[PDB]
Amino acid sequence: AKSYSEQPELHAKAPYRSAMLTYPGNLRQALKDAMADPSKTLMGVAHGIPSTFVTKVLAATKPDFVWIDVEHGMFNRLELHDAIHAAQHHSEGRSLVIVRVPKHDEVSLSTALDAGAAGIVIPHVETVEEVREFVKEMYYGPIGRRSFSPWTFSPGIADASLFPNDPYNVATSNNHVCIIPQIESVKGVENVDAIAAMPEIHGLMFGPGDYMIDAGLDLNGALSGVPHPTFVEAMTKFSTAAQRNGVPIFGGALSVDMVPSLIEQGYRAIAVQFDVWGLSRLVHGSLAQARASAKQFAG
Amino acid sequence: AKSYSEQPELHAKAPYRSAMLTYPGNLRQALKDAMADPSKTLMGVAHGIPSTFVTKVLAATKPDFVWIDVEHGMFNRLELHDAIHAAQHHSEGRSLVIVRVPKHDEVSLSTALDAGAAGIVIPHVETVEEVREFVKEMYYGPIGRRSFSPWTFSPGIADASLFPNDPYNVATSNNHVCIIPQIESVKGVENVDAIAAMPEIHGLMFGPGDYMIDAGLDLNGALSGVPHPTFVEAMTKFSTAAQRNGVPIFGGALSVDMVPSLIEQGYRAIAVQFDVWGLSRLVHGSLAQARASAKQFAG
Amino acid sequence: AKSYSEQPELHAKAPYRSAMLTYPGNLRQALKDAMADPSKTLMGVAHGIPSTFVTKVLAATKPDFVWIDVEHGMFNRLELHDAIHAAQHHSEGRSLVIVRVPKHDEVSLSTALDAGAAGIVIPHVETVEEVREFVKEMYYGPIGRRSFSPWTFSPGIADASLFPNDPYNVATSNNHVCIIPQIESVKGVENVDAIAAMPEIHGLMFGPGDYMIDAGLDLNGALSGVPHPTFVEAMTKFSTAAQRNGVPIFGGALSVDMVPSLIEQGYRAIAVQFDVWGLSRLVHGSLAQARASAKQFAG
Amino acid sequence: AKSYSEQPELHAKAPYRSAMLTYPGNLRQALKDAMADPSKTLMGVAHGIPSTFVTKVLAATKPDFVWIDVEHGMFNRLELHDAIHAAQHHSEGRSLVIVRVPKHDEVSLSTALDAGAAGIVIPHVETVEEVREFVKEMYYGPIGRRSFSPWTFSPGIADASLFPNDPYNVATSNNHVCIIPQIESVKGVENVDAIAAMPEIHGLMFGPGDYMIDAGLDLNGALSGVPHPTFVEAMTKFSTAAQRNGVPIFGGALSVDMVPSLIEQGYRAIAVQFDVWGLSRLVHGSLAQARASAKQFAG
Amino acid sequence: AKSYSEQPELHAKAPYRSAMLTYPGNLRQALKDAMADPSKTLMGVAHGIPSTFVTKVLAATKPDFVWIDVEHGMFNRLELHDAIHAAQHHSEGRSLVIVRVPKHDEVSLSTALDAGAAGIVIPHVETVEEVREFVKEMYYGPIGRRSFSPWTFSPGIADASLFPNDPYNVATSNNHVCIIPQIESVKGVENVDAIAAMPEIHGLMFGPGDYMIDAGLDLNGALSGVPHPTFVEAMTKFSTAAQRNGVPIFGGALSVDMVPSLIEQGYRAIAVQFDVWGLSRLVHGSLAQARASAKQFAG
Amino acid sequence: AKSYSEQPELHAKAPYRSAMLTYPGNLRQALKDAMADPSKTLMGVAHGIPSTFVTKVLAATKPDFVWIDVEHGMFNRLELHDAIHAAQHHSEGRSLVIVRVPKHDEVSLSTALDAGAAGIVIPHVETVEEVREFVKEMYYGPIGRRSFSPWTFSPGIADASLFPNDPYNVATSNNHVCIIPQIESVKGVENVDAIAAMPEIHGLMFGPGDYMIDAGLDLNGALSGVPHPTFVEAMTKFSTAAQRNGVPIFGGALSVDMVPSLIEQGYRAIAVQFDVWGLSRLVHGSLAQARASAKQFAG
Ligand SMILES: [Mg+2]
Ligand SMILES: [Mg+2]
Ligand SMILES: [Mg+2]
Ligand SMILES: [Mg+2]
Ligand SMILES: [Mg+2]
Ligand SMILES: [Mg+2]
Repeated sequence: AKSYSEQPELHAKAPYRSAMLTYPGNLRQALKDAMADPSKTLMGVAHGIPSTFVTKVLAATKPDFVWIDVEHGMFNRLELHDAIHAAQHHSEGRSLVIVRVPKHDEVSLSTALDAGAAGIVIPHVETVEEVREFVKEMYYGPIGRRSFSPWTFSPGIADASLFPNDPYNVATSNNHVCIIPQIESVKGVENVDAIAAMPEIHGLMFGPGDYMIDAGLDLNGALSGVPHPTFVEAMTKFSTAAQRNGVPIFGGALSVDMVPSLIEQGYRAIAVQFDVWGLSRLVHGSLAQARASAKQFAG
Repeated sequence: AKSYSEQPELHAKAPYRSAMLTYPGNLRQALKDAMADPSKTLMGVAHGIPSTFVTKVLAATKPDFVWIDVEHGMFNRLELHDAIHAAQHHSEGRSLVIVRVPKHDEVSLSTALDAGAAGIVIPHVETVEEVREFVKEMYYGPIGRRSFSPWTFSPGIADASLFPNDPYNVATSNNHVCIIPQIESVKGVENVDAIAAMPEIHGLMFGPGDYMIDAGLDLNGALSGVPHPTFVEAMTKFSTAAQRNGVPIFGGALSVDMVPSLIEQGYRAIAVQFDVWGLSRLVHGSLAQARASAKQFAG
Repeated sequence: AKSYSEQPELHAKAPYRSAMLTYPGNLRQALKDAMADPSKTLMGVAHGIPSTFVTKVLAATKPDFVWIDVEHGMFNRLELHDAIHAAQHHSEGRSLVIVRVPKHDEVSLSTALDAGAAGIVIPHVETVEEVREFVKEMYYGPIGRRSFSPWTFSPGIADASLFPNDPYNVATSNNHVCIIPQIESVKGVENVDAIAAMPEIHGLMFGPGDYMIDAGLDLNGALSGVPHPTFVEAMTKFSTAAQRNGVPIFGGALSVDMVPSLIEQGYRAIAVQFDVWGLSRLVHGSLAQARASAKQFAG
Repeated sequence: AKSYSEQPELHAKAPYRSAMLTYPGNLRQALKDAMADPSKTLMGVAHGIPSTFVTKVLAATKPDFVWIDVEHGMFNRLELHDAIHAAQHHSEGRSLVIVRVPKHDEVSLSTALDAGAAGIVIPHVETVEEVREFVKEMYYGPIGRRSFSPWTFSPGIADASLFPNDPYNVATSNNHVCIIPQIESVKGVENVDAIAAMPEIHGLMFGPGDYMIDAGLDLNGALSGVPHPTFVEAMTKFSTAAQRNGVPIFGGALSVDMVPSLIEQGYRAIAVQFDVWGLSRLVHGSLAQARASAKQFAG
Repeated sequence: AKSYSEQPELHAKAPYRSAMLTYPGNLRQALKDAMADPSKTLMGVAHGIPSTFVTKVLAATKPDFVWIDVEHGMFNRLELHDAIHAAQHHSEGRSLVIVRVPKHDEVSLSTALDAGAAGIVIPHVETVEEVREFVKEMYYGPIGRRSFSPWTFSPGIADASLFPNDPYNVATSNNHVCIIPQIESVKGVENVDAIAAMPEIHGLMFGPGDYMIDAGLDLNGALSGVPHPTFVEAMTKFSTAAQRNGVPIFGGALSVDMVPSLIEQGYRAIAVQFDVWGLSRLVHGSLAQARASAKQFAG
Repeated sequence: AKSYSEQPELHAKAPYRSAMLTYPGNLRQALKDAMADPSKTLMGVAHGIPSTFVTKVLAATKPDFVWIDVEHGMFNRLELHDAIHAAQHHSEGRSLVIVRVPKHDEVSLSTALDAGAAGIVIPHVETVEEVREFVKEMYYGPIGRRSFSPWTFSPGIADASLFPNDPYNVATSNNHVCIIPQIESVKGVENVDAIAAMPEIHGLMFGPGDYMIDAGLDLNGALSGVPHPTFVEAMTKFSTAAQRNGVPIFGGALSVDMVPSLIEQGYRAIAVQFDVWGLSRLVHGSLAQARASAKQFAG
């Protein structure tokens, strides 16, 4: 009368999980659902601390996704695999996993996919050809030429799929996994109309920092506020291209109160906290407040 | 004209660091200084995530101390050693290290000391004898019988000390290192007057959670607020014992605005943030706010 | 019409899982249910390979339990914690975790419990006092004095329990966790009547190997088969003591066809495969058969 | 009269080991010997579990080779190095090491070679040019341009070689190491005659799974058994090409009783067990049998 | 009167350290200073043992630089990051870090730079184009297109720089970091005049071993001493090219007494000890001497 | 005509290795042989760097033993196990392993033994009772009550022994393993006659550093050389006790030229190099010499 199965209120709500949590959840559908109803915009967390223990703490807060950065995050291969597994298992399927991979590292990519990542963000995209190279490695034939791993499952033992006669989860992979090009250079912005129009993509992300450096704009240099006009134009071209092609934007929110504006701009997947900067600011701020409040005891 | 040495404003302020950051900073003096001037109460951070990368992020915020929990933190031996080194090196000596060790684990204790911990918190202390067993293992003769490690330094190469003719840093260790008993049981509270009076101790900490469980008090059970009277009496006996013997209290601040009251109560070392709970609450709260702000787009 | 939630046949059957998989499943009830209906005798796997990847492979086969050996298994602290989490999460709660700990290692014990182990096997038990020392460390007051860890959960975020007003999962821990003394010495057998009668225990295990060595019996020395009479008497005294006190026996099955006999003897938790020996024999046997079948091509 | 040296029956039979076990054994000769006498066909084990402890267990069963999969196995760099060392040292040279590397990862390749791998399997080979890129990186001049590592040996201390005046083991490497292209795509099969004819190769392997996906064939879709004709033709073209050029085939045996047929088909290196699937099936099968045998106790 | 700050003699002399030790020290200036005054030639140590503990021991000896070999050293990604941090922090900024990376591995390169490496050595350089590919990845725009990592610092908390209005340390990176092509092939030597003349480079290194193999010269084959004339000519062409273009040479000293000659030849960064070979020879030599001295006790 | 088996000069000389290198070599006999012929005094290396890669480098120099310090060396459990395996396997049985364990850590002890350590050094021994507690845990019945591990071998597959009908290697363990008390306190010296007379011990070691601290003697305080008389007396009492009871002394040689004198004093196992201090001094010395030789180029 009190077992877990008899207490529905305790059950996990994981609308997009696969039959097995070692496989990617359906980010493809999650994005389509957020486009249809923006109140369902995915709210997630950026994960750059190379610690599966941290992934577990993040997963327990039940974010819509955990965005793991392998381009700049110091994750070893096995640890990346374990972090992806931990995100999906410790959130019991509620947290989809998106991984930003190094632009030319095939091993990081296959590791992320084999472990269950539902989305791949490609940095520094400037051509449609660069994106198609990822399509080839990310999807099984007939879509691409992704290599099938034998170690991810066990025939007749651990091979469940949401799809019919899909013992190898090829359908799961080709139907759930998403590709998200990241535009973060002058050349990328100049060719964004073509990239945004690719039938193969499921999202678009901008890299303000790298863009500003490449554009020769003083990053964090708004004298009297107001971003540089060149940046404004770049973001306008980028966002309009995504919107016209029905592509949701992926991005981060410097402050959570920016969310409504981002949604109005077309963002449907927003990282609302970043583990490294978030923890740093939380601790630094608490220390500052504490010391300040102790000054009254001087003398 | 612009090297680091020529830019004093960039130099680290590490009032208590030892000659080498592989050795403990002077927590003994830091505590005495905070007692003399409570505006100098040490503000630190509790560290339970077993990741040296996290220690580095915490150390960069320059807390007065990093409190590493080995009683319940999943740190392996080498990783504990590396975390202690990282706390002191990445804060360039500004962050002293305090380690709460498992009550009967000699290896955790020697590892913490050999790596440079300046303070040891002993859990579940109930007798003066239990504390004296730690004195024996924590200090070199004539104070105790701590074993001298040969691998922590290199004779004539890396053996600097703040003390005269102290090539083995025996003086550094015996003069800088502190012992902090933690009172967290009914029997501990009943014998706190004796424990607080020990000439060997340098601080006292209370464990509210374990105490409440041991006392049969409903942890987190304040119907209309107001803590249980049995707990109030326990804290009064504990704090009065510490105060009368000139022993500073070590503790945590549930909310940073509690700091002034804690200082008034005799706390001179306060953990103002906890990595696990802090990160969890930060992310969970941001997610909640984000989703709430997206509801306006429903339909 | 095809999401996971809409495909009940794919849902995990985890009769004893807790509200959160970071907490122990109800082994206490599982054992009582197996005693009531022996067809429900728990069939599990012994895990001595210190690799969480292996734990994941074992968990995917959905054993009733994964028995992790820390007395002789080379698991580091963090890796033990991760293996316990992996067993429960990758089996989605179907696999309870039992850990045999080193007889005097408090850190191994607290690590196993804090990570979610539902059963603790104590090696070389010879006195009721030795068992009561484990009761003190394994259960929270009023039963024992186990220390409460703050890092295992997150207040108001990740603290679900199957029990009412149990935000700290103290009820979960004290109601789900089991103690299993292991009898494996001459003195242990001589005092088994007293050990078996302890109200605090939930199972009993025998250690044939250590017993035989201690008894001076030629381990693996059955000339014409037929175990030594001294061993037979020892097992009879052991099994009769367990049976008369209503204590289920925990043990291993050298060959799976021994299961019926073991159940008839009172075993209600049986390890039917061992990862190290199982993998070794599987590979060695396949190699032998392969080479033998190739001999026909000689010349 | 009883030391190891005085007990020849206990000595290791390692026909192809190098002077030092940190260097590759002579797989080149082992393959030639198996071609001359098929009863000597190499029987090995596939290793996909990223654990050196597992490598040690596998090595102790004395397989003719351990096939480590780095294309899909989650081995970190140092762990790959350690696994290769463990395979050769724990089998005392009896187990040669073959590594399937990611197709474009130079670091995985140099790590595998520097650690002592005697064979490299190249996945998804479709052109002779792709194979020649591996020849360049796998062999020292004059054969290729492989970079010489200084850290693998110690001049005048640990630099033994089976070859004369070969202090750097350049001869060992160029004479012992083998290249094995893996054909697993429609284009690969279409160009197999050319690949099989390369004077540089020492073996050929087929990838049925990837081939079937690429060919649009229902993997595991034999309605009434009988593989797809397109697959049969592909295997016939592949095997005939290998046979006509005197190239031994490398492959796996779904069941050990397939060995004779595989040898008749030209296989001279067969993986007769796979650690991940083998352990999974062993445990799952034992659990099933155990539970089934317990049903008689229901009620 | 005796704190660290009051004991200047104990302070670290780190002429080239950055504002934060997580950022590269100024190797660019160190090299220019050594060119101006060769008595300041950088004396460092080569590090091939994949252990951060070893890095710490090496850093404590205060070398002018620690040269980490990732081309052939078995460093995992996170461990490489930690070794670079340890070299700079445990030497308190006195030891600059130079990393030789695999020629085509972008992740090794970004990891080395993000962790604080001040110099990158590129192996097997044969064309100016190969070097310019590294310039693109090593420096931020306008010099290159290096991607900016968000996880290396914390805005407003840990972002100090020696340069004005340089919150992102872009100036630090572009002004401190050096590129050192390594010439170690016949084609490399044939094109050394062009490589040496590149305005983008800051040093040149020769690879005698790889060169000799590529040139078909008997490495370690000086019958009556005297290196092969082809090698002499190669080194002459190499050194003259470096000297005429004002490029300092980077190299190793087989024996420390070679230093004066190397400086006369234009070397300004010399690795005077190698951890693997150094430790090996030290131990092997001590063992030999010890056993030899014990022979007098025979009988 | 050139295989390894056909080149006896390349074969390993391992007089004391067991049938399997996962088991302890015969240190018991090695010590007896050194006592009979002191020219055979064991020359080994002390290993305090927690890196199995380092163990491999040390093992390749073929020391008579590798002395691993777990009392003060930061070895994790699995890493200790791997280091012990590496020492014996990479020296192909020539290097026996001695481990100094923490005085009260049962897990360190069982790990060291289960991995193959042939000798255990017990620190801070002061009573015969302390030594007998180790005898109980180190040897199987009838000698002690050491627990038998099932994971160290594989029945019928990997269970070879030098002894007859010893499938569990109980004879190997009880006949090869040695106990070495370490005397390093005033009380230890005062009771050395009794400790030295124990029939159970196989060696004796002194701890000069800890002794001097405990005795209140200025460690490294020989004004005009000449050790303190109290120390001289202590060493005389210690050495005479060992000699009269036929117990060989275990110790270290500050400089290799001390070996003859140590042998004359009764030492039969001498650590002639220490990895941490050895590497530190080698590098520091090379740096000093290099910089000194560069001074001539100043100006
Ligand atoms: Mg970017
Ligand atoms: Mg507590
Ligand atoms: Mg036992
Ligand atoms: Mg394939
Ligand atoms: Mg080279
Ligand atoms: Mg000592």
